[PDB]
Amino acid sequence: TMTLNELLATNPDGTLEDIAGKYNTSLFAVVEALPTAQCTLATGDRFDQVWDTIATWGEVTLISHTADAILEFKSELPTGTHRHGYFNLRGKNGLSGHIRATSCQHIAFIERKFMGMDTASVVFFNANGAAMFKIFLGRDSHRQLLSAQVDAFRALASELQP
Amino acid sequence: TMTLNELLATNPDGTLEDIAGKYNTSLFAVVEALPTAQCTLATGDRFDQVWDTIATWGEVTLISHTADAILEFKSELPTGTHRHGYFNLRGKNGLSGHIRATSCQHIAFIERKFMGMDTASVVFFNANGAAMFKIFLGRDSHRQLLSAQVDAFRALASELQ
Repeated sequence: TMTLNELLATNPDGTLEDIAGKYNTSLFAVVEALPTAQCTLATGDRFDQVWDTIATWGEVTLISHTADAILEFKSELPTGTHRHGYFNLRGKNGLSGHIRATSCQHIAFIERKFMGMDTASVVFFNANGAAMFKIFLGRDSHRQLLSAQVDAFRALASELQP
Repeated sequence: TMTLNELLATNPDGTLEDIAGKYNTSLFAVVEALPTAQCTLATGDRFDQVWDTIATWGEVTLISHTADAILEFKSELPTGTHRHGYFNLRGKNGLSGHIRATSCQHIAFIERKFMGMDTASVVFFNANGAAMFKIFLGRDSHRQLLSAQVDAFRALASELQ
């Protein structure tokens, strides 16, 4: 039987969600098993540092991904303030909301191919190992990932490492 | 102490999610106990009619609401196409995605208050009674429910039931 670790090393290009299902485990379990060349993990405790930074990267795509609905929204990440246990967003581009402070337990910076194209995402996980939401970098006129975002993304991932 | 039904009768103005939490049940169970004056129910098979009707109301707020986060996307609803087991949305105003419309078993039209402020929403439910997503009506310069949408809201609800 092919192990989760062996499967991920073959670099599958489908959704990690389907791999989690194939192995009857959480999305975090799958991400935690990715080759380190494709993934850098951080604790949920760095949430504010991470969010504030991405909020300076220009337009990104925030996605809510569940079995019943995948919702995607392209815009500059709004900044926010904490109050009553929630991180409240103040958006001016169509994206707003409230993120529960104690919910994020893990953060992952993933660089992998999807449908044959290079992708870079920051995934926020709750205690159950499910993705609360994901943030994907945008592309340029060459259909390549925005170089300025890739550099900031890798820089942030790096400083979150010991 | 109060039962779910007793509480709902006093017209609470917090989130229905908080109430589902207190009574450790599903959001749908809570909506089912709402007074008919505040809630109109429909089945999942009315999904297309509802989505296409709302997609002509102008800007609305599509919301993903879970125990960990409330994400709100303001825009006019994009056009949806059924294909590969999903209702796929086209890119517009920044909102896109894929919805498992068939998984929708119930649709609720709720008119209630949240923190002294009137709200009108359309909730789409899972078989498990969870909200797949919600749609809240838009508001004026100084935040009033668009009467144009409220009128169309109440009309679509009655038309369905």
